[PDB]
Amino acid sequence: ASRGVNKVILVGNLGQDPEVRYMPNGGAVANITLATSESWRDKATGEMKEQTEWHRVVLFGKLAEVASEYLRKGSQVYIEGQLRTRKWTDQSGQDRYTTEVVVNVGGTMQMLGG
Amino acid sequence: ASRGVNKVILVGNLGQDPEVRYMPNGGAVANITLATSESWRDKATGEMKEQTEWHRVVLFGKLAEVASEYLRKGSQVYIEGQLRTRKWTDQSGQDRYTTEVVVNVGGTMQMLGG
Amino acid sequence: ASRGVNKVILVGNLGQDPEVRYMPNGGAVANITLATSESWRDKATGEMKEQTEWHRVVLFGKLAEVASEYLRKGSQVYIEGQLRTRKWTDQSGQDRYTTEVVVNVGGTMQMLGG
Amino acid sequence: ASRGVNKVILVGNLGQDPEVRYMPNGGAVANITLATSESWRDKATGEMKEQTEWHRVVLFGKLAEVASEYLRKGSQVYIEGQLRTRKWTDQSGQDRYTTEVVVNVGGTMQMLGG
Repeated sequence: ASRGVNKVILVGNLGQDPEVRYMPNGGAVANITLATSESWRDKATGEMKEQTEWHRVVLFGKLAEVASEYLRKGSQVYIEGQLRTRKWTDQSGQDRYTTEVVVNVGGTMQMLGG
Repeated sequence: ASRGVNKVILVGNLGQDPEVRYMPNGGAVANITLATSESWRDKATGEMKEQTEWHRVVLFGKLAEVASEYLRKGSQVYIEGQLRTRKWTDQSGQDRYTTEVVVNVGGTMQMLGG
Repeated sequence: ASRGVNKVILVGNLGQDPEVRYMPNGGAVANITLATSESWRDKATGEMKEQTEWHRVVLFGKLAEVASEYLRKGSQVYIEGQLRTRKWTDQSGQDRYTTEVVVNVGGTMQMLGG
Repeated sequence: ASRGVNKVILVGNLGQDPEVRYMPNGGAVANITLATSESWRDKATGEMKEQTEWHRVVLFGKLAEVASEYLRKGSQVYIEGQLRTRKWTDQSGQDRYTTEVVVNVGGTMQMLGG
């Protein structure tokens, strides 16, 4: 009615080991970078094309901890979270924006290995 | 699986009328802005709290045409798209990145309500 | 690989007034029925075909209480839940299965009008 | 908006081999069964409880042909479809309903892991 719905679903692999950070000012946070791709074989070129998107995902608390422990580069994972654009001034005085996929509360992540 | 899943689902209100453009031998394109919110009936100083996110949605083809003809500020809509981050040069000629929800052949847009 | 993912996302209208019930536990349950539709076009159906699915949705606790008080025949509503097939024996005393969209602690229900 | 949204996202493992069947009139249709589970060590005792849901997933055309060749018992897949409840009278004159996850034109299936 005014709240609305803000839902991201991803399945993809980590392009790097997770970077995890503890804080007795909150507890864990983990940043992960996920790739999702799209493959082609275009008529012009003759040979294969491809286009990969990198997604910045931030996990918190128990999930961040889980991430530090199990998730490594190349790992396949499922994520339900939400979009968050945050503002920051960089060192040369410029206002900048980073939109991230944040998994909290009623988001999820799951590992599609074994 | 290299490929993966890249899906965004939004339900929210347009913050402005749709901003519509044709193109080279143009197909239609339309940039819209969707608000989604999260209350927080907190302590604070006496009352609740609020954070809204604005999402940058881009529509192509018939949907772009449709949005221009029948969508206005405050319309409630459901959107299914995918995340895309594009790079672009700014007024000073440094890099700037924008992540947006692109609604494509695969996506959907529906007007909600009563 | 166990657990997996079990997610239903619905937007539609109540076919009926919500039926609310309290279980001996103490806590509410609401059974609602939600209509979604898809429209057609065809050839020796120069007419338009419409198929509507009725989904059986069950809500527990506070979300059931909310439903009773606020939701009505016609209300449009957004639901995240999971699929449950329950088994039940009928008057002749034989086995029958019903698959329902259960909205739990994992899921959500949101009123899309006011 | 009558119409609305009817979406199922599943990630799970095939409980058995794909049952595929061709039509000399409308190509392949494949039936697969997918498990999703939920574990909790709870409560009275301290012992491990499981509950698994089985989903009847129907694939059409090219996804069905793909399923035939590559999908086996235990394969892990991601599915995006819609719910369908169909009616049928069984042989002892009684009305029955089966609810199924249908993967159409707007859905997808992706094979996961490795």
